[PDB]
Amino acid sequence: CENTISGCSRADCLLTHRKQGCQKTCGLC
Repeated sequence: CENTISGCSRADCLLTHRKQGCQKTCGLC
């Protein structure tokens, strides 16, 4: 699994409307 978008940031893990795109940077998967 990986993020489906680029420009991911660890601050994007604080967003639940961007963690879907950046799940790898969120640590969801």
